[PDB]
Amino acid sequence: TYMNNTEAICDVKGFAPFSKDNGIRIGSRGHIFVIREPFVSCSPIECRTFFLTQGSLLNDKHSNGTVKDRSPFRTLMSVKVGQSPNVYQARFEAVAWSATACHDGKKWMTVGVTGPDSKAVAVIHYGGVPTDVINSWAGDILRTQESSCTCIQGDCYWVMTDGPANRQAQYRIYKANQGRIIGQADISFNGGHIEECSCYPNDGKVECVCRDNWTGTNRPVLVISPDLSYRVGYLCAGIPSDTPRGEDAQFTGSCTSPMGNQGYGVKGFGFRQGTDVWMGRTISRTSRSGFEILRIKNGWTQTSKEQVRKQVVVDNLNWSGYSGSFTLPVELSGKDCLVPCFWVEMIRGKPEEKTIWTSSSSIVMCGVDYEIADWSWHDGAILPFDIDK
Amino acid sequence: TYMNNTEAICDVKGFAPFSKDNGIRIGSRGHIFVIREPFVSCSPIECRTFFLTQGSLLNDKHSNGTVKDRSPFRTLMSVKVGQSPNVYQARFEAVAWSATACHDGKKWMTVGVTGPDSKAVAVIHYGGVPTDVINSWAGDILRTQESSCTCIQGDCYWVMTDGPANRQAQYRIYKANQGRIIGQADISFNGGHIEECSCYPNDGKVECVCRDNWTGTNRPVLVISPDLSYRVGYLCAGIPSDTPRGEDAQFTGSCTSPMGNQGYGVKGFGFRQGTDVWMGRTISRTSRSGFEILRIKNGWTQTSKEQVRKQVVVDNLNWSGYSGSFTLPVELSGKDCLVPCFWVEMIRGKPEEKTIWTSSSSIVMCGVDYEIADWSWHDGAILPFDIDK
Amino acid sequence: TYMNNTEAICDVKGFAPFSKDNGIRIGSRGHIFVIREPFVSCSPIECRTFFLTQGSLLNDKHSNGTVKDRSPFRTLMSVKVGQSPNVYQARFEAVAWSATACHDGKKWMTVGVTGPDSKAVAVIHYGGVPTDVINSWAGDILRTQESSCTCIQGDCYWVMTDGPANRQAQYRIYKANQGRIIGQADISFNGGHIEECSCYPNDGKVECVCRDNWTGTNRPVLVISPDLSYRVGYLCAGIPSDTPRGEDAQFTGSCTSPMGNQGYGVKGFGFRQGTDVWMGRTISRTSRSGFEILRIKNGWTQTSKEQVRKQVVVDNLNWSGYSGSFTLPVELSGKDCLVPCFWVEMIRGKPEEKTIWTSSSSIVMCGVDYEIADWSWHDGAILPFDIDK
Amino acid sequence: TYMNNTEAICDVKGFAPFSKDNGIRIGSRGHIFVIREPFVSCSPIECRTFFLTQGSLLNDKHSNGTVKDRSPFRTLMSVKVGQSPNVYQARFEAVAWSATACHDGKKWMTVGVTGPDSKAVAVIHYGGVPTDVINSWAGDILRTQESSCTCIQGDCYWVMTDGPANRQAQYRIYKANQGRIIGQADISFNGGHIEECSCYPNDGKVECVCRDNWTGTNRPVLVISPDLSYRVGYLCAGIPSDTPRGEDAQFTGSCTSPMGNQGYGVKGFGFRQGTDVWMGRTISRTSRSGFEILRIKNGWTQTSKEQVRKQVVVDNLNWSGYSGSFTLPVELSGKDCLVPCFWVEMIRGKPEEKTIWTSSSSIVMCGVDYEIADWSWHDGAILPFDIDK
Ligand SMILES: CCC(CC)O[C@@H]1CC(C(=O)O)=C[C@H](n2cc([C@H](O)CC)nn2)[C@H]1NC(C)=O
Ligand SMILES: CCC(CC)O[C@@H]1CC(C(=O)O)=C[C@H](n2cc([C@H](O)CC)nn2)[C@H]1NC(C)=O
Ligand SMILES: CCC(CC)O[C@@H]1CC(C(=O)O)=C[C@H](n2cc([C@H](O)CC)nn2)[C@H]1NC(C)=O
Ligand SMILES: CCC(CC)O[C@@H]1CC(C(=O)O)=C[C@H](n2cc([C@H](O)CC)nn2)[C@H]1NC(C)=O
Ligand SMILES: [Ca+2]
Ligand SMILES: [Ca+2]
Ligand SMILES: [Ca+2]
Ligand SMILES: [Ca+2]
Repeated sequence: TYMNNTEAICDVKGFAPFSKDNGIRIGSRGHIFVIREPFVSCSPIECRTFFLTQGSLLNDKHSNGTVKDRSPFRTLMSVKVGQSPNVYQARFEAVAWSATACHDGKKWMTVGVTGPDSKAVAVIHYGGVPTDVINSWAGDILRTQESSCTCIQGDCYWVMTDGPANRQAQYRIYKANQGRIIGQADISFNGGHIEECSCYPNDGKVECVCRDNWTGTNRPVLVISPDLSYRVGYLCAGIPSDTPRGEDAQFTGSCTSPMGNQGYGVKGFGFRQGTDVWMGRTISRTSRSGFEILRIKNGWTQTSKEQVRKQVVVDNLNWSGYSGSFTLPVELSGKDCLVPCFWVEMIRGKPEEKTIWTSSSSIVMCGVDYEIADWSWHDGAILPFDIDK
Repeated sequence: TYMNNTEAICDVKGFAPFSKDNGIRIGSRGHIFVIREPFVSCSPIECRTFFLTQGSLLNDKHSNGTVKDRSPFRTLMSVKVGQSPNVYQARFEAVAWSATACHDGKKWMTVGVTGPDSKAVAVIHYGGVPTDVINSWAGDILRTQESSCTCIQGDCYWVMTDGPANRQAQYRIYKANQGRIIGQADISFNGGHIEECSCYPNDGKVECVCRDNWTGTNRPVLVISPDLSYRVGYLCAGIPSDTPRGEDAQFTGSCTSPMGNQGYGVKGFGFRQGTDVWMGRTISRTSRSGFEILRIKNGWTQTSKEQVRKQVVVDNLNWSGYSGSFTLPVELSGKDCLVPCFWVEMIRGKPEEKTIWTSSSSIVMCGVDYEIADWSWHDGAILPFDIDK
Repeated sequence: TYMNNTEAICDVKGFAPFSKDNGIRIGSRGHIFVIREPFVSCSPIECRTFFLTQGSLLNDKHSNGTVKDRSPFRTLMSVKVGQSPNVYQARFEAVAWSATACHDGKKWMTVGVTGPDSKAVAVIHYGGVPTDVINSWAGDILRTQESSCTCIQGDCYWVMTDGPANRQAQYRIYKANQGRIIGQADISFNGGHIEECSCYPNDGKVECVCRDNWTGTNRPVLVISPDLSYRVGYLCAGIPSDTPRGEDAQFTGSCTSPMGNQGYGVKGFGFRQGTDVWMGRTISRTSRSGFEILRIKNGWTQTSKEQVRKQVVVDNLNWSGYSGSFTLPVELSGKDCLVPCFWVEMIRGKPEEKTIWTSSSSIVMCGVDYEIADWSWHDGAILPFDIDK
Repeated sequence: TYMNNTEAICDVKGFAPFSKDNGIRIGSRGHIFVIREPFVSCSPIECRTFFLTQGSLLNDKHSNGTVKDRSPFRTLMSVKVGQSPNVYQARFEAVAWSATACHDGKKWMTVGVTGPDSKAVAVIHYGGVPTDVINSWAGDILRTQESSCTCIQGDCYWVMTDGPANRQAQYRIYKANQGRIIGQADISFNGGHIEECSCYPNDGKVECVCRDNWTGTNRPVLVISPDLSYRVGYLCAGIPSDTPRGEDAQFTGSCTSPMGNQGYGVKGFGFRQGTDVWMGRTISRTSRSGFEILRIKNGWTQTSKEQVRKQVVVDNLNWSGYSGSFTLPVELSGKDCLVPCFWVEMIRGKPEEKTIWTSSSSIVMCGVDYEIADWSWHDGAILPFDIDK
């Protein structure tokens, strides 16, 4: 049975801890994949952490990170939410140096991108077998969300980028059913830049908060309808939620245009709350350290800088990184609405630390009806490791 | 289908060995969590050992126990009864430095407490997702049973303490259905102290035997009804079952009041037998070594010191620790009554031994209709470990 | 649904390799229990290897075999046929230094014996929980088969010995349903000795071939009916199948009496074939090395020494050990009859080899309708191991 | 329910990456079998990688490859497609130094060959138990496909060779149902040689592309009907697809006869496409390095050398090896036709590299309706390993 997922995103006053995998502490002696870009998506039965592996294990010579990013060994694999990315509980998903995955209520669909940069291929798995393919349409690093894709009433949606990472590129919305592409759309967005979207369903449409790696310190936003007609632009709020970014005082919002005039970015997320928004970000304006989440009144729809709530989850003494959005299927939460959840990736090692390797653990949070006290569920690993000698 | 659990606790003349995990012997070379406070609860299909992890493994540098107690890395996880707490068979449960868990017949409900001491949060998982929340109501280490909670006819009950650990604090009884709090109650108990309850169902009500960490060497007892009206007091028997405690000869029982005038405590348990009680305790009056279980005639209801039976399970040359209560669901035992079982935690390392680490293995016992000979199913590990060099 | 198991044992001309676990080769680097006395029994879905563990792993200091035989850490655990006895695929069964296990068609029943020698207890698990108990009735090492027990039409049978191991002792047949003892019987056998029976169903009765550790180099045999009325005696064949034993030429058979006048023994097995028998034995008359299986015409019923077939499975340059019987449930083989199978334990280390440890791997064979060539599927491990330095 | 598998093989313009196990990179620190000849076959639910183990692990002294090829320790085991051949996720299949396996829609059937070279036995497992047997009929290394066997409408087919490996031998086609041989056929092929077939269903018949290890650099081909009447010969195409082989320019095809006049070979595969063929091969004419797949128009039926497509999957700087064919069951792909897939084995170590050991990882590809860019999903392991010191 197909998951409806037409309900509205729940309105929430705070986020409770869902899980924490401690992969890297565990990785010190146990057998754990050196991973990167983990993310969470849910079936109507269990939620899973998906990730990308080098094929190498923590504390092993193959974790030498001279092994490139988009390498032929890179794969998408998965475990259950909370478990470390260990070999012995890992499920194979796809060959991928970039991925999205989501469940429609019947089976898991995953999309893994691999191949050469100039001519990459994106393979669609449905129920654990390839069912379809997308080739690079612009010849420049075909790539996708690295967070959950979105399924409504049996059709699954996601967003991909083919083009340069630091200037204008091209963007597309795909629609598959049972792992067959059944629709696509080009996205007009001259001046604007879209990378690594974080998406979720909301009122029978797909809402995304993405990454502008060209010029904007605000996050681009798009809203997709089942007919693949779309609206696109930026998160209106007069507060920047990208890294690097400038200061809140020296920032003017926009619903239409990049602002901030800064190059680089990071994957991040946001949830519509009526006309409010929960926007997450790192605490540092420049580095991937700390993580917090602000609620701005009328933020989804105006250049508001009115903060109604602020909750810290990783303190600014500790390393953060990527973060993304997903919902709890109604079939799991029991609510009549879609419970908004997010995960925060905590990167340890290169570039900031003196190890030959890089990986990340994770923490997962879900919307609750109460305020949650600030804390820091940070990574915990004690660097460097034996391998680093 | 909801588990009835309205039947009476079975009357039993002794306890048979259920399981023994040997986690720490196994941990010498294999990949085993450094754990603390394991406990057992049963679904209508299988019984599980739940525990709290540091995220670290035995014989690994991260088992350095300078890592605090209520740490952000602490999690509740679980395996099947008898299996060691190994990474590769472990199931993630919750973020927690204090936990309760129980099954209602349809799904597992778990409750994990985490956050800062002054403002802690307790997340309720149902079927593996957070479904609800309790915030600290007294701002002083919100915390709970560390043993099985109790489910009757679809609603699950448990007991939490917010307050100081060495004087008067506050105590509450919670009632959830499908992971939603649907009732709560404050517990009047001036002079009395309640920590870390061990509970089980009995005649359609919840009976607990808990820990007084303030002044009493007897165990506080409470009996909860589905309407959250309760009775509270102490185990009547004129014999003290806490550690530290005094001697049996120099002790006068009470059904209402702490006695013994000693500060510290330990988690322990007891089963009503009509008006008799099976009370467990450590063999040493002062240290967590050895473990035995006495049956006192009319002990639940009078200041009796009449010992009908005594059974040793861990000898006084070996380390014990915490212990708690659970029942076999009728659906597993086949009996028309609720078979009483308990687990005994065996702590190795700090404080009593020269290691940088602390963990525990476990042994599980269940009520039988016969007398069982005394023996010592003690831990077995040969300390210290490689890491300790 | 209960397994019928009333059909006759199949008549077979040879045995095909079922499985080989290679536990000890694997154990060299992987995480494998140091085990002893593995055996096989089948559900109507899969067959499993059960074993006894020290709780220790190969190549670990806890495999130091100064750790006694009937120790408090000893447990019965299980994996699927063919898999090594590894921690991460192991299922907990029972606390035991002696065990039997069998499946009735609905659930697994296991029986584990533990406790002190003078007053041992045997716990019956049904569907993974204790359901009943047998205490030592003669106060002298209560103990059992170490091979599959036998289930016919919903009731399961097995055989236990309480007494001395080198003279006259006592013997009993137990009958349980859904893990409740529902019948028992004492076995008159003055002069005769019964240890460690190997049993299987055959024409709606239970047939066993056991170990005489008192005086007989032939194997005692018993045949049990559902009403627990029995017949008992020895395997008639004029050929000795125990170790140590004498030579075939200097041996006179008996259907009633021990013969051979030699003390020690070993667990072994035999299958009735109409009036013929497949008897297994080690190749050496004195040591547990090599393993072969002879078919003697009219061997079950006369002092025949007529060998119709001989098949070698472990060559006499390699270590053998215990061996036992089990059948394939009709629901798995598809035959209209009960396919006879056996397993051979291959012991490595103490006493014959210079290691601080002892364990065993295994090979499993099943009756086929053809002759199978002789070969040697021996253990394979290269001794000693790192730990032995 | 039986899998139909009567549909035609899909016509495909290219192959997408299915999986990549990275076993050997992973094997550097984790617990991974030293394997050889992995292959893939699919149930109507999941696809699996089957392999042969020494019983030894990577980086362990038992991976010393002086341990012979057809050894008594050799076993067939299996994991899910994409997962490494790790101990802890491995399922036992059979005792085998040569194997085939396939699923009929109800259960897995496997065939493992073991025993002595002069008198080998092939055991048939159905649903995880032996159900039947084939003894060596020519007394010279009875052996089989090392790739998926083929099931149509409930009966499973495969091909075996008994004889010498470098001259004329004997060849047979077997037909089992539910693990019982129900038909067999001798194959007249004087002058021609058949080893290690790669097979798949196609239009309700079984098509194989095999290995001529006697004289032919082209691949022998056979087509089997459910009545075990067959046609046999060679892949017509005027292009050689074996290793070693000569050059394309100096080669004349044949539909009937070996050509190339070279001794040795390698396992490889081919798919009929109407009258076209997708033939795979190594890139080197002499060594097992690189892997590519050519589509030759009218190749199945004429001496065509017309290349319509060429796709590289392992570049000629990297080690390849064996390769074989399998299909996706309709129940998984959703197509109305049989999706052709293949796997390529990548051998590391002896003979070409300075290690004491030999194993292989793998990559899996499936027919898609598009052209896929060339890339190299090569092994990745960094040789030699710790053990090699
Ligand atoms: C290529 C466009 C950008 C996305 C804004 O590159 C990402 C920049 C980035 C970051 O830290 O912001 C990380 C992404 N990435 C992917 C990978 C490998 O595919 C898996 C570790 N490595 N780094 C990069 N993605 C890819 C497909 O290489
Ligand atoms: C805080 C009140 C008391 C309970 C009587 O503290 C326990 C005292 C205790 C004991 O040995 O009696 C142990 C409990 N504990 C929990 C923890 C961590 O949360 C998991 C290892 N460490 N110690 C302690 N509980 C918490 C929430 O820290
Ligand atoms: C006690 C009677 C005999 C059985 C003929 O002892 C067995 C003698 C024996 C042998 O090698 O023939 C082995 C059995 N055994 C059991 C055990 C432990 O319980 C598990 C390793 N060790 N050895 C022994 N059984 C027990 C309950 O200790
Ligand atoms: C015996 C006929 C040939 C097949 C063309 O031998 C294969 C030659 C070969 C190759 O590299 O082409 C490898 C096959 N093989 C099997 C094995 C062991 O059975 C498992 C590693 N080793 N090598 C060999 N097969 C067997 C049954 O030994
Ligand atoms: Ca940016
Ligand atoms: Ca106290
Ligand atoms: Ca004897
Ligand atoms: Ca050739």
